[PDB]
Amino acid sequence: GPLGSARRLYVGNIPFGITEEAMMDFFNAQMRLGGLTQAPGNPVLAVQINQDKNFAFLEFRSVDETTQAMAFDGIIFQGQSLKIRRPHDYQPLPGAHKLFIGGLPNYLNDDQVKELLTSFGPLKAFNLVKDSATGLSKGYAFCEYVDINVTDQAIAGLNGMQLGDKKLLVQRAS
Amino acid sequence: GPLGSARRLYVGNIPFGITEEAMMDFFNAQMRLGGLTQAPGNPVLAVQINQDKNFAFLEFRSVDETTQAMAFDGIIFQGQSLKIRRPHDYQPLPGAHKLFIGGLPNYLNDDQVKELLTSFGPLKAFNLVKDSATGLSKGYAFCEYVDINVTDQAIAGLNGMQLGDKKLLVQRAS
Repeated sequence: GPLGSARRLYVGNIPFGITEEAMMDFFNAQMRLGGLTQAPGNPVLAVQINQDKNFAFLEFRSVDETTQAMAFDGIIFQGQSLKIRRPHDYQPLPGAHKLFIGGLPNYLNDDQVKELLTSFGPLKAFNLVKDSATGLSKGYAFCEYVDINVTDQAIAGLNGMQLGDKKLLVQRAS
Repeated sequence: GPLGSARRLYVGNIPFGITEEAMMDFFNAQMRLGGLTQAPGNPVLAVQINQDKNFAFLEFRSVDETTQAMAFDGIIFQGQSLKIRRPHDYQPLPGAHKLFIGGLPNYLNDDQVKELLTSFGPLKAFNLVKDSATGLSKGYAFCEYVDINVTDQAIAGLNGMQLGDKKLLVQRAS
């Protein structure tokens, strides 16, 4: 989800011919050799490879273990020195591009509000706040966009928008 | 209640991804460092998290320690300011926070006097003391606020203040 990119690493300079399973076994082995796991089992859940551009992505079962694996930068695999880095969309500070949406008309439902937000692009997370004892909107919501670079384009567009009877507040929830 | 919800607090603005364990350790640690604990061992018994709406409820082992832990309202936890409140279900006992208002001009009626008090927030009780046979005010009133945290704000905003050629008195009724 949001934390998805806190559970992945980029791996460059991979050796010719190597398969996804062989990479998986190698990294699991190294994590156990160095005592870097936080529970029994295998930290790496999956591996995707681009053979043509000689790179792969690793996906881990946890955030703490993903961080630990960073210490393997420069490690040797079938003769070659691997390059380990964070994804370009890694969020050092999590939830920093989460938005608060305030001053919505109380009659508007989940999908209607979503439809206002998604004109700037797709969402990874969305919730509208309601009274559970009635089902009625309290008039605010929260969201995060798939592509965090769209965030500021959406604030510029929506903050202050006249929605019939009311004026929207749209800002980073912080 | 009247006696319900004595050992639970609402915690708003929790960081996403955080565990029930990590939140438990944090609050148990703070109670000790802050000197709020009243006995050996752990004041916090359990935590329940809604990951999607970023809030939790803590259950404490004792009534007084739940009360003490309200002083943490605003504390920073992994970059986020925590919002600590009583549950909506919690209500203090009848008249716990009754207020006396003296020095009102006696030509003023109930609604006129009530208007000054409801500027601070809504009332669950009010009575302007009147001479029964005639009907005209004695110049003092009693009231009680729905939100009991308003009580202290009313006092600070009205006590010792000028109203005509009279200075108001606003204090707890007992």
